[PDB]
Amino acid sequence: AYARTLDRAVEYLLSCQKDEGYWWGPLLSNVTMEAEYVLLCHILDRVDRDRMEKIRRYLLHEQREDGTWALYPGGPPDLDTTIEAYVALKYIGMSRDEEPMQKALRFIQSQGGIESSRVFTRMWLALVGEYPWEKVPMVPPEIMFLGKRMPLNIYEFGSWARATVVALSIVMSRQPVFPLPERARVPELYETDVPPRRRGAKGGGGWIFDALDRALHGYQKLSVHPFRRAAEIRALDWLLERQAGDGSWGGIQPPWFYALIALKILDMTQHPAFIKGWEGLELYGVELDYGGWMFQASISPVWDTGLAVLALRAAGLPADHDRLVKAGEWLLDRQITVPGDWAVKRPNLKPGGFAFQFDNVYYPDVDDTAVVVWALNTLRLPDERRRRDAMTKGFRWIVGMQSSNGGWGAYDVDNTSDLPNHIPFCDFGEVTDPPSEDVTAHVLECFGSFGYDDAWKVIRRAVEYLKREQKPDGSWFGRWGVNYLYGTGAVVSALKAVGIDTREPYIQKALDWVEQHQNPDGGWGEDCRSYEDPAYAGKGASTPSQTAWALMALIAGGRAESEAARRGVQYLVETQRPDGGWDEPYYTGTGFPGDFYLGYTMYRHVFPTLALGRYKQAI
Amino acid sequence: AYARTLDRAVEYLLSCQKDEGYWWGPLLSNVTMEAEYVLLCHILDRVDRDRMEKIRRYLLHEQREDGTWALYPGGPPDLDTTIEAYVALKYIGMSRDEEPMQKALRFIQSQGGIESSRVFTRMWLALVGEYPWEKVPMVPPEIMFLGKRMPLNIYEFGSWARATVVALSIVMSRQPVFPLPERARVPELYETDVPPRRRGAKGGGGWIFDALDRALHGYQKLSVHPFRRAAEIRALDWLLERQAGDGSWGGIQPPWFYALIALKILDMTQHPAFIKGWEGLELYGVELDYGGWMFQASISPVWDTGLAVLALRAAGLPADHDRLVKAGEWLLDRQITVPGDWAVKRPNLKPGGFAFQFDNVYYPDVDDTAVVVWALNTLRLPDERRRRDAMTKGFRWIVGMQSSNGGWGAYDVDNTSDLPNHIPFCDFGEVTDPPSEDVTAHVLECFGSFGYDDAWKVIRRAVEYLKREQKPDGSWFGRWGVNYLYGTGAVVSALKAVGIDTREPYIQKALDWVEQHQNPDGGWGEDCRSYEDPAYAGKGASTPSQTAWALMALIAGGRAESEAARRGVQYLVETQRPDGGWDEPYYTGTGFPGDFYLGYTMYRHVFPTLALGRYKQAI
Ligand SMILES: C=CCN(C)CCCCCCOc1ccc(-c2nsc3cc(Br)ccc23)cc1
Ligand SMILES: C=CCN(C)CCCCCCOc1ccc(-c2nsc3cc(Br)ccc23)cc1
Ligand SMILES: CCCCCCCCOCCOCCOCCOCCO
Ligand SMILES: CCCCCCCCOCCOCCOCCOCCO
Repeated sequence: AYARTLDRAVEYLLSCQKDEGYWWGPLLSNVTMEAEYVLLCHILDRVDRDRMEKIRRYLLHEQREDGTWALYPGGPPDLDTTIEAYVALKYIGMSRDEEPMQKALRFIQSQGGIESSRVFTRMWLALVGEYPWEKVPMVPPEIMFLGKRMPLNIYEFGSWARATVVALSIVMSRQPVFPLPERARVPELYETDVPPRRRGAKGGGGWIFDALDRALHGYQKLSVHPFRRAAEIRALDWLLERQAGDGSWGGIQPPWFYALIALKILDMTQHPAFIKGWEGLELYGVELDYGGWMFQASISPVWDTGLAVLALRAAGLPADHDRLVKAGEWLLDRQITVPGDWAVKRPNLKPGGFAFQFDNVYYPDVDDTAVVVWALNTLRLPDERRRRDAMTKGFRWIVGMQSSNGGWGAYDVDNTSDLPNHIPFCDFGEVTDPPSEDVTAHVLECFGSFGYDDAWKVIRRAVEYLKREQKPDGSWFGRWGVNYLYGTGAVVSALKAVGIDTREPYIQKALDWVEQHQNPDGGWGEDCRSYEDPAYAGKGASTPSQTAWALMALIAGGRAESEAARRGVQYLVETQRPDGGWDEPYYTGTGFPGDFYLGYTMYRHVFPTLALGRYKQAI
Repeated sequence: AYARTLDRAVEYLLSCQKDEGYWWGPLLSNVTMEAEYVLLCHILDRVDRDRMEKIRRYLLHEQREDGTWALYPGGPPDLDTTIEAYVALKYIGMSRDEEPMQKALRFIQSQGGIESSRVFTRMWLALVGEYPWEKVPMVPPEIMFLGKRMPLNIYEFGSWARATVVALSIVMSRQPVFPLPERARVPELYETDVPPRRRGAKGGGGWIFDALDRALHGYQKLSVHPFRRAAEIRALDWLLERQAGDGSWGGIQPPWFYALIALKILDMTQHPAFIKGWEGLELYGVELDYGGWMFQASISPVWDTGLAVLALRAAGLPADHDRLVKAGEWLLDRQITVPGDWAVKRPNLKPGGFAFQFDNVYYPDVDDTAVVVWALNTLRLPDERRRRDAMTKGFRWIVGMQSSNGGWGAYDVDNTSDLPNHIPFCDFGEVTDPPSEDVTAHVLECFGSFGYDDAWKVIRRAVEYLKREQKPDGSWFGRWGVNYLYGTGAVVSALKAVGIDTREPYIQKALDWVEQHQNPDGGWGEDCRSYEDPAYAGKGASTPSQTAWALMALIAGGRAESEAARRGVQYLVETQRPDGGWDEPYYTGTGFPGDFYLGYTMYRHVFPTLALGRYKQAI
């Protein structure tokens, strides 16, 4: 039955593979990337009229009937996203009258306008002079003086926020303004009666930071700030030391863009770092068929390659299939052998992890490292001592990265501080990188492949962690993927691999929860709204990936031969396209719960393949 | 008569011009560049068999009958240069038996072998493990802590030594060893009876530094050096901040090579600065027609372009000659607008100088700046406000750069400390950058073109400087060009331009000195030996450039219609080639008096043209 569905899915993956041997699907997010890119170009005085065009097309193409833009497809109109898109389009050259602008503008106003937007949106507008710099939370370069062990030192922030903070402190120190030509100034963002419904800091704001901010805005007013040049230079140097190979910073949009502006501020456009940083941008860009251009929030070659391999293997292809071997070889050249920012908490730990992007040595993450190492462990490569060696370094690093509670974060160890989550500036997404169920799960299944089990103390501490984190209804939160189906799917698949007994209560209680949210059409789905409203947990239009996930949990928990299980497999078999792939107009990936979602282009092909390979395995 | 000679020279220069509008002749030095490059490649594990070949041919081609290598052509065998060339060749794959090796080896031994070589030579050999690291003068990264105003702080060293010192402190801090394969180890450099005739520090070594060094080598022995990681990172950061546009450091061979090794030491080969640093090298390389490859100690596009323009103008071509305008345009895009290391002594001075290389913004030099600004002053470009403006910035910068004694240095102000010239490490060439007669002269003639004169206090302070620096026999030392003919030529040409009266005593006393050293064949010449033995002052085989220089002094001093003058003009008219150029198998450029000489490939064509244009001018 499904066999053909599977052989067709395989043939498709293999065709999607690149020459070098890796897989790489585009990462989808929202228009703030392109919108900011446009403003970035304006700031750097590097506007390509041709690019603007492809961008206007993209922006419009993404706008909805109501004239708004959301974070995920089929999501509520988002104010911030729409404001930035609005400003972007007006700059590119669109009359504030035209249908699109008008509809959007009304929505912006019906919300309290500019004043109801996140800090970043006001800060970007601040940069082009459409908003007072003094109404923007302040982050001083002096932050660079806080030692390793001090509240709010840059190492208490998550890897992603850290770099952004540093780059920003330089910018907010100079508070520069790059005026927009008159034709694009957007005062009409203030023209509203609705009261500003301002979003506060993540975990609530102590009157302390509130005061401290005001203090900092005052200190900014002075005519002489002692030791500030030093603080700046200490930040510029922090930046220069970490610039990634592709010229980015952390391989993510934010710090990259800010670091570039910061360098512009410091009159270093003639410097290598800037040139390389500016040039690197193109690699993240994407030409869309309908004539548009989009910029990726980040790139996922390694991650894609890793999963693709695991999929194709669990699906059939021999451990030495020349096509997989090509990938295995590629993955080895990716391993990172130098110290990163994690070393600040594990100085005696030898490097051996992998990153998400192509070249980003200072930020390997536990999630990738585990998937890659695990993937390798399922291949038969020529240089068997290199494969055997890589795995060990990777394995040991993961082990050494395990946090206190027994789980694993993504980039750092015990990056569980809470202080940063309260400062004014941080009102968007996560700011710290504490252990998560999904990452911890992947780590467990990775070890599991090697044979390790519940006897080893490391695994136990982890399992205890997952047990304590389980949700009342037996589900598990999905930190880096939408959502409860993603996490529950991971956890169960893992626990089954580390020896745990699937017949246990909590395991069963989870399995049940899965069967219970099966959509009528056979498959499962879970809308991104499940991060905001608990009523959506498990609910949503069925998607190939989310179906595959719930399907893995069922297969892992022994319920392979089940109604729900048979039903799910059917769904994937029917919904499959003639070429072998699958479609998925929804996002199933999570950047920050409730604030930023991603669309992993390969998920729709890889996971269904992996799940089918596991079904065919359980028979 | 000479007219055709001149018209021919013009046609030639115009043909040598590049499309972009600039002139750029290769800079010649000695084989330590290529020899070190080979060792550098070995260290970085990046050996291109094909390149090694082109280098072996080059090394061998440059070797002389006696089997040695000198600093300048027709110069005394140099021990250091030969040792390094010897080690280079043996590495590339040459038997220690072969004719060239044997002859060279014997010379090496008849000198006391390895032990009689400059610090660098022993340090390079130290790097590949053919010499104890503890016998090499030490330079600690801690040197990075000395504040702006403290004996031996990195800003008391000349721009060229500064960068080298910083890069090195990282290297000498780790004292790494990159073993040579056995087939190339060179113990035979010790096999000698002759006593080691060691060269001491430039200005003599106080027993203090001698002890201090011993101290440092001891402190090196310890198991814990507090604040050393910080010292290194302060050095590493200093380098990252200053890397040049082309990927070099200072646009000179030394710091560039060491900075690269330093980065490799810190495991930063995956970093942008390294990559760009490594790739940049090719631009300095040169394919030789006989199948060899040489590496330029530095590049001189700006310098060449500037003089070429001044030559072609003083020779005839209209100020708006489309071909010159192309150059003028190019020269404007070269002006540097950011702060460099000079700003540490002139923080309130606005940037507006030019560099020697293509892209090297942190190190504009006074010499180039003056020639360029002046060259521009003689042109009629389309954007007349840009030209008018640039000159202004440049003019002002030069002025603001003038040192205490009234003269100008090359890169810094009052970089006249003496302490650095005594430490053990510095036993090769200049270590500081004090004012010089030649630079000061060029500056004067620069202003002169603008109409300024002896009335303005600036000019006076300078002239007084020159007056006090004049030599007993009425000659002026040549700091950046071989030698007394170069300086005297500059000085007089200048003084004549700033209004001074040529009929004065010291002026005449100089002019005479010129006529008195005119070789029988009609032209003038001055061997590089004139830096070592005062007997050679003004003496040496006649060259087109050196003739043009003495010829300029004479034309400036009113002695245009003179026997010596007529005679000289004749020489240039005869020695001229059919194509229009001139040959010059000798070096007429100075890197460091007595230690490093350069061959400015364009001098032979440009100066003769300039001198002839000035003769035809005085009639
Ligand atoms: C399935 C999980 C596998 N892991 C291994 C993925 C690694 C992390 C996510 C990949 C990179 O994506 C990001 C893009 C942007 C950000 C960001 N930082 S700060 C920030 C601010 C705003 Br506003 C919007 C976005 C960001 C973070 C991750
Ligand atoms: C004609 C004068 C115009 N001026 C405007 C020229 C600017 C100075 C010379 C151009 C660059 O040439 C150099 C090459 C190498 C060095 C060097 N530094 S440290 C060093 C050590 C050793 Br050993 C050998 C060479 C060096 C310096 C200058
Ligand atoms: C200059 C010191 C070299 C020794 C490096 C060990 C330092 C321990 O790493 C601490 C973690 O900080 C992150 C570093 O990686 C970023 C680039 O810094 C490069 C030079 O060390
Ligand atoms: C980050 C401080 C920016 C203010 C610059 C003025 C500093 C004075 O210059 C001192 C001279 O040091 C050389 C600097 O130029 C090299 C690169 O540093 C870049 C950012 O300043």
